[PDB]
Amino acid sequence: SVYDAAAQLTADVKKDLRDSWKVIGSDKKGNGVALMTTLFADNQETIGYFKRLGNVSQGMANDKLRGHSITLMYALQNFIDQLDNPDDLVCVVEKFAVNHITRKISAAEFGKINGPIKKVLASKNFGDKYANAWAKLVAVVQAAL
Amino acid sequence: SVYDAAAQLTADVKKDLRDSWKVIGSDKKGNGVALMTTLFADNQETIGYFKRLGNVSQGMANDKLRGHSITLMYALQNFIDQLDNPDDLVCVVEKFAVNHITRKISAAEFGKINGPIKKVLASKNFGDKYANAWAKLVAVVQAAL
Ligand code: HEM
Ligand code: HEM
Repeated sequence: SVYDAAAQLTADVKKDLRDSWKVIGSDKKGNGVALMTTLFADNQETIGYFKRLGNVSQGMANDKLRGHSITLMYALQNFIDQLDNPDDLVCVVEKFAVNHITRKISAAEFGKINGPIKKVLASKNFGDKYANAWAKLVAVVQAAL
Repeated sequence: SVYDAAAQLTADVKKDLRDSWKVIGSDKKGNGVALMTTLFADNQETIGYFKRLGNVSQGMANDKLRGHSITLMYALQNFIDQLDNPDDLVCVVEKFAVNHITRKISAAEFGKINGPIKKVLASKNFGDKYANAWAKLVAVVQAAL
């Protein structure tokens, strides 16, 4: 249930999301590209979903991947801005869920982003506490898939 | 080229965009929904394209409509944040263009948003100079369609 998952975003979780986002969200291009390339490198079996982007091993040099990456960072921006209001967060979550459901992405496959998030956070000196906050957010999308 | 169109936006046009977005982009739910419902009122022929959103006449009450509208505002957020780097603006524009090409939305039909934008701007007392600036940004997307 997306509503019950949404309810798990307590005060403290909300705080850690915001605090960490101030750092990560400040370089959407660099951080968005790092997230995607870490996904591809650690979870080789997902690359086939992204045929439209072309040669993903090109990283920042691939225009489509750069376009994709920036845009994904605005989806995260979106979620962060909706934390005050659960009915609003849920509706945006459901919109992006649709984008993945049509590409045949399951909850389980969607959760493969947790690895890359924890890594990108760690590279910025945000630890397990923060990785765990982010898993709770990703879980809300999971509940929609 | 899109690059050409992007590259042409001047310091004055950029200033007008940023200034008006400071206001319009501060209420993404209210302003995005306003944009969409004005499109529907003025261009009833477009309603059919949005069948996934269900009964668009329900306004803010329609959760799918609200999610699409807030998300639309973040596409604009993205555009605005990329104005100083034509290379980055081009790659996000091309990403959004693909979303519309796939729904068979022509450059001319995309341009139907100018009306709703002019009205929303007007609502906050941004006049003709501001609507012309926004038509120039829209023209970047039309360059890709
Ligand atoms: C933090 C988690 C994620 C976010 C916020 C997110 C966000 C997005 C957004 C905004 C789009 C563009 C939607 C569209 O234009 O149709 C998208 C597309 C896509 N996503 Fe995700 N994504 C995430 C994780 C994942 C993961 C883990 C997978 C694969 C396991 C995945 C697979 C895809 C694919 C295949 C597409 C379409 C790419 C294309 O052909 O343009 N996403 N994602
Ligand atoms: C400022 C102008 C516009 C912006 C920034 C914008 C942005 C977006 C975004 C971000 C999406 C979601 C893409 C996806 O997830 O698949 C979308 C979808 C869509 N757009 Fe636009 N759009 C604009 C104008 C228009 C206009 C003028 C039309 C029609 C004449 C249109 C038709 C569509 C349709 C049919 C969809 C798919 C809706 C659905 O079934 O989910 N768009 N747009």
